[PDB]
Amino acid sequence: EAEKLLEEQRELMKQSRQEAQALIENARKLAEEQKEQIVASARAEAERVKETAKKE
Repeated sequence: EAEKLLEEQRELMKQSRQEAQALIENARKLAEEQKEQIVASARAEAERVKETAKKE
């Protein structure tokens, strides 16, 4: 039973380590996505100041 227990913690740990890498990869990708959005929103803003000044 002890031996079976050790092998079960080992398989679980492996699953955890694999999942952990999956989660980090998703986290950068989402992080990147959010940045893209922020950067895009800032560029909309640059257009907006330019138009208003032209108008003024």
